[PDB]
Amino acid sequence: MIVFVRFNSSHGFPVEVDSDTSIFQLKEVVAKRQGVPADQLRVIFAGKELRNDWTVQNCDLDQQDIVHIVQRPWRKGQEMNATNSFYVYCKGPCQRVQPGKLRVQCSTCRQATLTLTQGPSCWDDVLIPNRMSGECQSPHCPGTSAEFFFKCGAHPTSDKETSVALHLIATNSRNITCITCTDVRSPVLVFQCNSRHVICLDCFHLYCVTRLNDRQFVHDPQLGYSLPCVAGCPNSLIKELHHFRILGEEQYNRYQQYGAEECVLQMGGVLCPRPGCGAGLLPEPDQRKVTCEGNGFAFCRECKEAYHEGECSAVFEYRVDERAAEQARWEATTKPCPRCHVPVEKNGGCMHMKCPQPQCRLEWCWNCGCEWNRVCMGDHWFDV
Ligand SMILES: [Cl-]
Ligand SMILES: [Zn+2]
Ligand SMILES: [Zn+2]
Ligand SMILES: [Zn+2]
Ligand SMILES: [Zn+2]
Ligand SMILES: [Zn+2]
Ligand SMILES: [Zn+2]
Ligand SMILES: [Zn+2]
Ligand SMILES: [Zn+2]
Repeated sequence: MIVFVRFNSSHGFPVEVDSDTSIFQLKEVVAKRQGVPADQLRVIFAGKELRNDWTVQNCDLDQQDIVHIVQRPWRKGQEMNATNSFYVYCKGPCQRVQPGKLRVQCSTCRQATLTLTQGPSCWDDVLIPNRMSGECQSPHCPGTSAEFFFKCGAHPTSDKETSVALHLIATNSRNITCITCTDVRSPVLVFQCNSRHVICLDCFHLYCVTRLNDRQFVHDPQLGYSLPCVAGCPNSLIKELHHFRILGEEQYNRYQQYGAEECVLQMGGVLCPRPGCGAGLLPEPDQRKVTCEGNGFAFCRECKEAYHEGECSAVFEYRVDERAAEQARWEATTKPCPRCHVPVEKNGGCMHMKCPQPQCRLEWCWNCGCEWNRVCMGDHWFDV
């Protein structure tokens, strides 16, 4: 039996397997072929992950079936009861999703001198430019508008060292199960669909890589190329395209070239079948021999394998769980003063609390129950 393996390419290379061949054995074959360790590979078939112990017969794999192989090690080590509200993509030295550090400055002079009228309570307050008001303490500054910025919280960063905020990603304090794997993971990406479907960062990676290989990225004229909710929900396309950077440097570079690759195929061209190389090749209208040479292997246009003569090789070329989708819905009193002991009422999502008593007037954090500081401000200014 022969199955096609899609590993960082739109074309699936043929691999010969038996009924008793396990997924781990298939991973081992592709591991030595690509020079990547087997414990880092993941087998995806029709949007579902195939486990190491399962055989070809168990998976119900037949002739000419296409399987995806994605390089991402599964990590169990995660924090469920994390205090952080924000997540950012650190483009060095982390090169992954990390808890964010929210900071404020004057939009005019760019100094940490702007005194806010009120603390932020939602994403709109920190994302929409010139939304929040205040007054700058710097001499002769007309600044009245707040400018919020996010940094990585996993290591020290300079005042200039900013990271892009990922507003779809959230800490799973609500213990919501993932739409694809049903596992309770943290953090989770929340799609902007009516149902607000929750997906773990592992599943989201598998979803994006397989759709890059299947070339099933939805095109929007006033946005570009993006993916909707895995459930196929209407009006759920990821607007903030910086969310595709979480896939890593290699996979995000593939996503960036997607637009240029689609233009070549639209004209009548072909792409390089070799993994890693996805060059937009434009050969002659009726030419079978195609070579990757705009500034390196010869291949057949029909079977997409190494160039040969005569006939092409005889062996030549999703629905979500209803209960899992229902369970994956993200949306579907008083605390005493740590010094005064008088109960204080919470107004909005803002964690910055102040005692209403005239003698105490203590500024404290709602969650931590300690005096208000830069750590609580950066880590969890508002509840999300
Ligand atoms: Cl976030
Ligand atoms: Zn970092
Ligand atoms: Zn200013
Ligand atoms: Zn998942
Ligand atoms: Zn959805
Ligand atoms: Zn090439
Ligand atoms: Zn051929
Ligand atoms: Zn008090
Ligand atoms: Zn706190």
